[PDB]
Amino acid sequence: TTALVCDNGSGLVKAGFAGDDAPRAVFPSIVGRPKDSYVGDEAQSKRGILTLKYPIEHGIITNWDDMEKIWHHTFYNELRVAPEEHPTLLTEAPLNPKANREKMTQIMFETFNVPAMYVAIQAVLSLYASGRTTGIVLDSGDGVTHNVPIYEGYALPHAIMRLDLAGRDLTDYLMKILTERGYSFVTTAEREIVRDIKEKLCYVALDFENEMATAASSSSLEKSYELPDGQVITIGNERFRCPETLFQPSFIGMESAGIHETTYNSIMKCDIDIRKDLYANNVMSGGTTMYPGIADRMQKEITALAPSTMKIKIIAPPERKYSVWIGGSILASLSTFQQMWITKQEYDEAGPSIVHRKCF
Ligand SMILES: CO[C@H]1CC2=CC(=O)O[C@@H]([C@H](C)[C@@H](OC)C[C@H](OC)/C=C/[C@H](C)[C@@H](O)C[C@@H](OC)/C=C/[C@H](C)[C@@H]([C@@H](C)[C@@H](OC)[C@@H](C)CCC(=O)[C@H](C)[C@@H](C/C=C/N(C)C=O)OC)OC(=O)/C=C\C=C(/C)C1)[C@H]2O
Ligand SMILES: Nc1ncnc2c1ncn2[C@@H]1O[C@H](COP(=O)(O)OP(=O)(O)OP(=O)(O)O)[C@@H](O)[C@H]1O
Ligand SMILES: [Ca+2]
Repeated sequence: TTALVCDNGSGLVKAGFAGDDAPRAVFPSIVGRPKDSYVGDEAQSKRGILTLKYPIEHGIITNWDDMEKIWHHTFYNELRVAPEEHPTLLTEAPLNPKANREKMTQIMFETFNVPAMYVAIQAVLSLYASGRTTGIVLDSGDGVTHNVPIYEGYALPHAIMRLDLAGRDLTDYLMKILTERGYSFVTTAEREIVRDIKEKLCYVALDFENEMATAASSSSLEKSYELPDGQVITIGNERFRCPETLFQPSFIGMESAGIHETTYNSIMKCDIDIRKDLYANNVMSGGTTMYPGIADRMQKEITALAPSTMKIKIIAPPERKYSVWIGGSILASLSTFQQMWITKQEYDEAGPSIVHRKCF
């Protein structure tokens, strides 16, 4: 019997079968109501005649009716499976409230009647996917960024840092700065286009000032992009100004430390004895870490903050868009994990609070 893995994200659901290389189903975490309801790709394409709901907000489920619709769509329409036949591994954000883990458990067992389930922390799975049980994860998605230090397989909750800046903020900022250049990116269709520009042409500069000076004095950094209707626009310093916001959040008026500083702060919250293990095992996870140049830049920035004798390694796997999912796939497949599933029987006897005893 094959386990399902469903990685529930603020922007995207990644779902598939444990053992697969990658999630079979990747679709927007959106529910539309005027059929009675629409989810994902279809909700997006039909958004004109629907009210859209975004039930996951900076990694936390906030609307359980809509989330039930997402999970229904995932099982029946995207994966074409009967939930009753499949143990299901779900993911959650670091520091997810206890009440949310219970609700997730109750819905899986009482609504979808799964035979077994488990809830795992997204950052922890990404670390596993990298081949490690010790390290510090920077997980940056569409809605939230976290730093999660993890030691011998378990997150250190008191050292976790949450930053409410992620990909959707970068897309919006790119819309703003392109509009400042003389283009017009304002509509919801235009947000989709700009997200595509972002994903194809943005990168992190090693030295922001130097890159701005190159863009000011030359066209060497410029790239062209054909809009749907064939109009060609040119992007120059916007390519690296957009992700620079990760390192300098005040560009969008956020009074927060950037991702190098949160990483450093998270390490410094940990026991001195393991700090060197964390510095040597910085793993990047999530779509918003996909920028070319980001690991080199992180290496530079962390080096400047850390002691001069410190060994620093930033690991940025090519598959890091899906490393949370991959981690869940390989966990659910593990022989030593089969005892860790919550069974339907255990739920039927103990109730939703079983999740606190068994998950983790
Ligand atoms: C087995 O298939 C792998 C991929 C792969 C595919 C392929 O086609 O080709 C094959 C290829 C031919 C290989 O064949 C086997 C050869 C390749 O040669 C270089 C080998 C690759 C390795 C897989 C390395 O990439 C990494 C490996 O190296 C030393 C690392 C292994 C570690 C030990 C594991 C663990 C991190 C991982 O085990 C599967 C996790 C899930 C362990 C989790 C635990 O032990 C936790 C602590 C406990 C308790 C739970 C705690 N929780 C939930 C806390 O929150 O779980 C029971 O980490 C892993 O296992 C990490 C990644 C595995 C992946 C992506 C799967 C191969 O490379
Ligand atoms: N190639 C890329 N370059 C830059 N950004 C990218 C790239 N690919 C995807 N992204 C961005 O990554 C985000 C989706 O990432 P991911 O699936 O990890 O987030 P999520 O799980 O939905 O959200 P969160 O983890 O914040 O809850 C989107 O903002 C998307 O535009
Ligand atoms: Ca995520």
